Amino acid sequence: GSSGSSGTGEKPYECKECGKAFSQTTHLIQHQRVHTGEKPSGPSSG
Ligand SMILES: [Zn+2]
Repeated sequence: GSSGSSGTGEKPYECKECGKAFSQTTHLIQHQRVHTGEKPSGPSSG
């Protein structure tokens, strides 16, 4: 009941920031780039 952690189908690689599954570990790491490279109004730090 509510166990999850089951890769019945979806790839074991999914972005935990937006929600995107990729069929390549390298793809997931690359996508993150979009998350770590934006101009957030009022850039204080980061
Ligand atoms: Zn993402």
